[PDB]
Amino acid sequence: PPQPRKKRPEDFKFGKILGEGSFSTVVLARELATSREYAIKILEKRHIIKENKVPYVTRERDVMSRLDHPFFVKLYFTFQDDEKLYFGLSYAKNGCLLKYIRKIGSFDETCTRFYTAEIVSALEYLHGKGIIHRDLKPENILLNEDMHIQITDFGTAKVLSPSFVGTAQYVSPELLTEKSASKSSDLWALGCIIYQLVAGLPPFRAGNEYLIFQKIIKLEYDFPEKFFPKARDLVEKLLVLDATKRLGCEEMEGYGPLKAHPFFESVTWENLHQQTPPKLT
Ligand SMILES: *CCC(=O)NCCNc1cc(NCCS)ncn1
Repeated sequence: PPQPRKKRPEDFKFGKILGEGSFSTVVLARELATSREYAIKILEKRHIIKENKVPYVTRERDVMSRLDHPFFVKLYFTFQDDEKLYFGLSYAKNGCLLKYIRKIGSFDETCTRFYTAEIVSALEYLHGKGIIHRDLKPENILLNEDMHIQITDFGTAKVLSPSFVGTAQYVSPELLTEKSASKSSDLWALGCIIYQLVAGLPPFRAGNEYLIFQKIIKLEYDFPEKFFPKARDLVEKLLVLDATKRLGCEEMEGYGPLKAHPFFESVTWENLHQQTPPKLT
């Protein structure tokens, strides 16, 4: 099998900086021959080698190549010169989910339901292929032109075959105690997102990381008075201190029961990406 010609920087007309990470820079670029917009992640090798992020960059590449699903950002090509690596990723036109959370204050019942469903749909794929995100957050969940989700950031994800702490607010308690992450770590992260979509804020917030960590292990959060009752129950079955008792985990017998939850009564899981996402309040 012959892969398309190995690309090079000159093949593009670079545009605005979409995002700036710690080890990389993401710039919108247009391919010259095709006139296609790709978001090229640009990483400096010398800075990668010194910071020991060689595994992290490799893992990000390997995972995003393997994913073949609409709710996940596609890696179209990899190329490099002397000092830099270039990652040809898809361009999420609308931006962060967090962006749209802040913009509208909080999602209503239909909007939450729909976008919750898409994350579940995508998680079932990711965990089905034996990968654990470990850093799932509204910032990582991106939205394309038609306003569907496209989950990104897989450098820190864990691939299973038979050591890292994520963003403080969406961290599961078993990471802070046992140093061992599972599929259900993401399902904890899922519950926080469901809460955040309804409340407008994640469940655990404080002045610093330590106090946030403190509240998580103690399970210190509570619901507003208007919080959707069927969404509340789902969160309750997802934000559990014991990872084996979390709705959706292997001990809770896969994703079937999670999808079955009353909160997803009207949702047709058939073809969500072909469906039309609700407008945001
Ligand atoms: C929340 C911050 C933000 O807006 N980041 C830029 C996201 N836009 C974007 C991302 C990508 N790929 C993500 C690779 S890390 N492509 C196109 N636009």
